[PDB]
Amino acid sequence: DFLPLYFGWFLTKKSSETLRKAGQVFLEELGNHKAFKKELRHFISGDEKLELVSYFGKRPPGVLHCTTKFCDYGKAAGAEEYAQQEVVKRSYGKAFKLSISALFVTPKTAGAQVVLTDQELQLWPSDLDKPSASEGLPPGSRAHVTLGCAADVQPAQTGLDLLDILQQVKGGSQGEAVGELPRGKLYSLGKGRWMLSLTKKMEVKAIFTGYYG
Ligand SMILES: Nc1ncnc2c1ncn2[C@@H]1O[C@H](COP(=O)(O)O)[C@@H](O)[C@H]1OP(=O)(O)O
Repeated sequence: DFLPLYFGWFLTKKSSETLRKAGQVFLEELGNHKAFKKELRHFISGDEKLELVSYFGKRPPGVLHCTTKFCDYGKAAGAEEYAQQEVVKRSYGKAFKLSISALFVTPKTAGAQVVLTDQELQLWPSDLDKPSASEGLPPGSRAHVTLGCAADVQPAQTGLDLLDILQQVKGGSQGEAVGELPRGKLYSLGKGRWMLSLTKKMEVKAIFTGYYG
């Protein structure tokens, strides 16, 4: 039995649509915000204003998801080990609620930050080789829903972008709200990194299962 392309929490139609809409609204608001317009030179090398919805042109089609373990049908290291865990097998097909704490944007990716519960964290892989960007941060910090990518950006970048943002927030808690959007306060972590910290945690319903391409 070969494995999925990856395991993860696949948002329901309703949840996906709601989160997708919130993301689109955020990109729109952020692109119209003066704090962002002034900092456009740290975001692109090209010279007006930038519609971020077109900037993040590569978007997931259909239902949004929060990936746990990328398996590539068993070719990814640790894939077999992850899939054979009892909690994975037991949780397969089960419904969960994911807590979205923030939306974020970088020159590469737009996404939503997922804060996993302890129960859900048991489904988070503990692999042998880690990205060093996760050092000193709690397990599962990388948890995210990808909303969009710049044209030449590759997958798994959104997870990396998020960790880079979070290891800015831990060291400095960096920003007083440069703006106050209606869903929360807006942070500018420099270098084209933006974060909307939601006053209000968004809850999305999802199913833990495997995607097979
Ligand atoms: N090396 C990888 N490591 C972790 N996740 C990956 C990797 N490659 C692809 N993915 C993740 O699997 C999902 C589908 O990827 P793909 O479209 O290439 O098949 C995406 O959520 C992507 O994460 P991400 O959302 O951060 O890009």
